[PDB]
Amino acid sequence: KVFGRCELAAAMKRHGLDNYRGYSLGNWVCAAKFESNFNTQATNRNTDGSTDYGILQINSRWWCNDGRTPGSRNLCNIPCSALLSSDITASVNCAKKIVSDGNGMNAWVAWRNRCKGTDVQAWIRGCRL
Ligand SMILES: [Cl-]
Repeated sequence: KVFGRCELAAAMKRHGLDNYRGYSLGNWVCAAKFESNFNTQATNRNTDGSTDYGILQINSRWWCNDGRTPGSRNLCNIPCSALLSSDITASVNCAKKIVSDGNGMNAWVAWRNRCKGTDVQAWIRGCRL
């Protein structure tokens, strides 16, 4: 599924991401835009052999099991394919674990390079929330 901007904002708000660990809703929408272009089915292979999955590009090296990243962890206790669903619940639940782990949203390279320090509230402007 390819989400619209306000559609995704409202879905993330319902799942408890607004102000989660101090990150306003606009941060999460901005990260999803530049990680996946709002597409739940996005996948990208990394040079180390791991793969990033879903709307928030969650990495198989640490967070999910895809059966092809030897010596990796599965900290969210989920198959990586669950992160490609049109239902974002699994991606949101796993993202909450990631952002709590010490480095905050810096875990997402696109957020660090394209959202951090910008007017992120623009990503939710005009949406009925
Ligand atoms: Cl980047």
